[PDB]
Amino acid sequence: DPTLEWFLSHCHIHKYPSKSTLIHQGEKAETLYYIVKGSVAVLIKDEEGKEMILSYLNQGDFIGELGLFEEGQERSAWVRAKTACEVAEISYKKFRQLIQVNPDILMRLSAQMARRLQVTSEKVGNLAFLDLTGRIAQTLLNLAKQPDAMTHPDGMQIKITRQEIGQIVGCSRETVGRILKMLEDQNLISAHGKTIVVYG
Amino acid sequence: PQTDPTLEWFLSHCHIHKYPSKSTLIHQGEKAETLYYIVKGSVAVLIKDEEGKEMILSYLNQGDFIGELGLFEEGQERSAWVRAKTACEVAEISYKKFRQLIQVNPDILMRLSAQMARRLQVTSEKVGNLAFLDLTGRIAQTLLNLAKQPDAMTHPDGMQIKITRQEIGQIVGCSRETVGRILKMLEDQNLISAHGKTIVVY
Ligand SMILES: Nc1ncnc2c1ncn2[C@@H]1O[C@@H]2COP(=O)(O)O[C@H]2[C@H]1O
Ligand SMILES: Nc1ncnc2c1ncn2[C@@H]1O[C@@H]2COP(=O)(O)O[C@H]2[C@H]1O
Ligand SMILES: Nc1ncnc2c1ncn2[C@@H]1O[C@@H]2COP(=O)(O)O[C@H]2[C@H]1O
Repeated sequence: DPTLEWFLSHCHIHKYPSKSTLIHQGEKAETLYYIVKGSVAVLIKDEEGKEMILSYLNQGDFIGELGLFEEGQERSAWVRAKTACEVAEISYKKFRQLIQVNPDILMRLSAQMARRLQVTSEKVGNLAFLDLTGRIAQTLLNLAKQPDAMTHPDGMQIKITRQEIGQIVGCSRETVGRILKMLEDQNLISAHGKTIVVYG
Repeated sequence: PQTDPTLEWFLSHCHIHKYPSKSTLIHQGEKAETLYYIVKGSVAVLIKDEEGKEMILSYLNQGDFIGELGLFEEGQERSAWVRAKTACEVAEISYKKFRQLIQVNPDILMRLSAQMARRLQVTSEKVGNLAFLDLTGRIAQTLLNLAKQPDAMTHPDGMQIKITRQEIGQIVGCSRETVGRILKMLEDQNLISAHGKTIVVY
């Protein structure tokens, strides 16, 4: 793909080990990012520093776009590396120059913003219409319907930690524990082992 | 003072239609094949649960593109209902013709994309409020947002606003009664005065 190679040729590309922070919320935004390899988590936090994952992003994804269209904006979220990453970066000023040469690069950025806005709106619906209990339930259902969920004699099976569920949903690992139990005891699931079994 | 030549050039390739107050301009699930633009008026963007309760995702106003999320990949559906809040003049262009404008002058894309940006900051802050803010703080914050805003008013004790307990409830996600309950107690902690659809934020 010649457009992405052209584009990458004006970026500078760096490695970020697993668990490092690429973008801090409140920081001034004057650069765009792009995932050559790996995956990051876009996350937000409350007062007690509890986190919610707005989105996993993966190779081929732009990051830090939101400040590109009016100056003086702050980073809106935390981006942390989920695996080891290679991350291309370019300034808003250079990027606006690439957009003039070949506006298709803006077209591919805007395609992702659109998708991201559909996906974030779906997540507002949930937080508005489901309570925490339901959101944990739904989350497990979703993991169990992913291509990588493996098969089980009595339903579907997935390996996730109370911790990833806590981040997906906005509560602690211990609160996840209490609620898995409540879920076990209404027979929605069976969480014997670090593996969970989901049903029907 | 708030139109310009790029817009007018854009607007002149559109069919510009007038919609009454309360008409829905876009239905969720519809094949997205057309871009809209609010030449005058304001709209609510809405989603629903299986039980037909409504959540207001956003208000949009004159200047604002609508119906843009299908633009970049074909075969998509509208992700939300968009409903006229006042009487509206709204422009429409097919995606295919709009892709063509973007080649003529990419600046049209930069204006749309700016707006998608601001939309995702706002929807992301909303995701934060619903996950982390309590109901009463969410209402407190909504009142503050309406009050800080033109369409708001002026008053001896602050700004004053017009909004029923139901639209409130649709913005924060709670019933009308609960809104009424929380408004009262917000009255008691000296934060507002509330006479029906009309509120004085201090
Ligand atoms: N709802 C979301 N989904 C995916 N990515 C997001 C979302 N909200 C913010 N981001 C990304 O995280 C970045 C944080 O820095 P910026 O706001 O500059 O740019 C932001 C977007 O790239
Ligand atoms: N979170 C949001 N904030 C503002 N506008 C939105 C949001 N989600 C959807 N929309 C608008 O609602 C429109 C519904 O149809 P589209 O998905 O074609 O285009 C959508 C966007 O313009
Ligand atoms: N838990 C909830 N989540 C989201 N929206 C709600 C909830 N309860 C009520 N609403 C919506 O917000 C509206 C506020 O006024 P009503 O109670 O008339 O109708 C309400 C619903 O349409």
